[PDB]
Amino acid sequence: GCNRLNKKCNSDADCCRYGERCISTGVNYYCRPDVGP
Repeated sequence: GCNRLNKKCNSDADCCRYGERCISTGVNYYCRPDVGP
């Protein structure tokens, strides 16, 4: 239950750490989906 995906994050802490995580989309870090469970 997390949906801050495709938003820019300063860190993992800006979004969920499970299901979401900050990956680099090139220039900036966005919260990208992780499979989670």
